[PDB]
Amino acid sequence: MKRIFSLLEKTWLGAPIQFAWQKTSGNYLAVTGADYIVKIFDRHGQKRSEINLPGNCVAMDWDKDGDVLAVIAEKSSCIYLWDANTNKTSQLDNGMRDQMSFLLWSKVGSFLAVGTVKGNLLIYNHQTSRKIPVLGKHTKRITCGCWNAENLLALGGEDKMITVSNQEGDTIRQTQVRSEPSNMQFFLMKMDDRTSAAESMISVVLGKKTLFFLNLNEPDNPADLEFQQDFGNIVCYNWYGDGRIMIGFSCGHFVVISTHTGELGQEIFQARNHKDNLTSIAVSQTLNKVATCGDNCIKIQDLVDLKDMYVILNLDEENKGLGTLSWTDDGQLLALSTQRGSLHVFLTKLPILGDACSTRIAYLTS
Repeated sequence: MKRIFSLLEKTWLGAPIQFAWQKTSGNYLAVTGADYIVKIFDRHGQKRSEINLPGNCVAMDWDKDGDVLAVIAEKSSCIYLWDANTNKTSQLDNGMRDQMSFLLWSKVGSFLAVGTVKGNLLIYNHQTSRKIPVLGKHTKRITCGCWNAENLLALGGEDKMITVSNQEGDTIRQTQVRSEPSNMQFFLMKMDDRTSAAESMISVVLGKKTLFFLNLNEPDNPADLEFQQDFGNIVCYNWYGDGRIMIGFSCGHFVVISTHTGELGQEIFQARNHKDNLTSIAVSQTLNKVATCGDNCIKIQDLVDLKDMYVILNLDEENKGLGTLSWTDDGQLLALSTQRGSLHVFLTKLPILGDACSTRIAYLTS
């Protein structure tokens, strides 16, 4: 495994950078820093597009197609819609004019959910280009959210309350939680009956220390999980397998827990991959492997054998402080951000093209 290219901008230096790969294609990568400019690069390492912003950028995300990317900025009520097919940037006005904080896409449909600190919510239908405003979704700052296979929008406010609704904006379930929700994700439970194929129950991280499960089927029995205080604060968690959660901590310890009935929160295997700190964890189904970055080192291990050590990389001292690890939908490219504003792209997977005439051979390296 070899790194393809490193992105280092002087403006990005000294400040964290947020990056997002195009979904299902990985052709475009949008990276932002503290310069109010979001740059979209190709897989070659060269710039493809640039977006100017009037305020600090928040985050990026991509739909199933990946053609439509919304660029967002703080202290602004306009969304910069960028079309990858023509690489053209236009401005969309929501008309609600609030402290916009959160941007997300529907994981199946072309629905764009936008939320503000004031709690106002808007749903944008790209197929019909229709705007549906829903007011009073939350009474405090919205943290994050998730979408299911049936286009159900889940949201969680800093007032410690979670709203689950449909794509039409009608509130379906309202639940109270002990701490501030973070990292909401939809997923499908696998019981003995395969007739249920809809993602219904939501896993969230409260206070970066506890795990909470809210079930739409049984809202009267929420599930709570608590981890050891020695591990620290929850950085990020990923879903893989038939209901398996891999949770990373600030002390370099990862916990794998199954979600089968009667075994929720039961640890599978835990180890101290990073001696001091773990920065991020990325799980790839196509690679079927997990890459954990921390202490300026990246360890990629097979998901089948978590104890097996596949790829070890020791980063340079100039990359002190890492950000997040993100994998393209095909698992071909893995990108890592740094707290100082430097990005790295690694060729984790690549199609196997090769031939041989006599003893001479040729093979696809990058």
